[PDB]
Amino acid sequence: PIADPYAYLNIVNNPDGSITRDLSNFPCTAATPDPSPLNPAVSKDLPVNQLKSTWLRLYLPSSAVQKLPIVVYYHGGGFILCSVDMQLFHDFCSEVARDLNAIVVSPSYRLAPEHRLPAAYDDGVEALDWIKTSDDEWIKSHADFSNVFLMGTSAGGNLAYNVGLRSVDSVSDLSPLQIRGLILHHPFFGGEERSESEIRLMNDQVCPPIVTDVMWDLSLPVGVDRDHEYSNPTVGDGSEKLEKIGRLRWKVMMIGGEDDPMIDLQKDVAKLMKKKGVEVVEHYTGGHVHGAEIRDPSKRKTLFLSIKNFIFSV
Repeated sequence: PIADPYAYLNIVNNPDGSITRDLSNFPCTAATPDPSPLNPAVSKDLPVNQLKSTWLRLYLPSSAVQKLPIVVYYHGGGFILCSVDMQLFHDFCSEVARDLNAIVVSPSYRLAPEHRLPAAYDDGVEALDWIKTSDDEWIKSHADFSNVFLMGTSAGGNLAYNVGLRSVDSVSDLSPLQIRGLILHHPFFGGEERSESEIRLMNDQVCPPIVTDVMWDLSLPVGVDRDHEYSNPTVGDGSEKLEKIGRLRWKVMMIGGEDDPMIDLQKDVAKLMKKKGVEVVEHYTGGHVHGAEIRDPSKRKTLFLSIKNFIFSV
């Protein structure tokens, strides 16, 4: 059982409210714009916001270099760790582009505690503003603006959900982008009281509650606890934006693993969405730990096939 969450996360507390991250465990890799048989996608980097130092990586199936659906992908890491150019996420997004036959837009976002929530959400929203006005040749030649999906893994799935909530009152300004769906891949949600699955899976070795407590403590706004809507979408009666999501027919795909301590809350978020009139496609798998398909590439294909079916289903 994980005894020390900070050592598990490879972080140290710093006397100004920051943390020191040991990056050596997660190597980064560069974009590769020229097609290569070793690379499932071509990729390139573009800046978004100079003040925030935010940017994004574009991915295109090697074959593309007949417009493709736009999958905006937000990476995971508890809102406190990890980057777009981490090999782990770069390889995943490249295979997403190839196997969905999609253009994948993977935006960076600022990390907590240096930039607590809702900073990441603001950055996730700004990435859509960027797509809408981009003159980039890959966007202009290959991106189907009518078929936008907001995707994310773990914290990125929480991020994608909250970008969806923030876009619902903004749909006029999103044009010529049209959002069709949200794809929530093991989204990072937690509450104050332990859920049934957090108790049952208390000794998880991937993302146990002792570790997520730390991540929420570092990323939530100063002064709030885990029953805030940022971490727990079910508090009260959920957002008053879910019914609108349902009326606009944005579909939501909720992907969860049954050995993830987060699973009870993830399933209850899907229930709430359905009660609010959202069309929810649920994809739950026994024996899968948090981030299963990130850590095990041999699980990716059937996930990608289900996502492709979801995308075609709109």
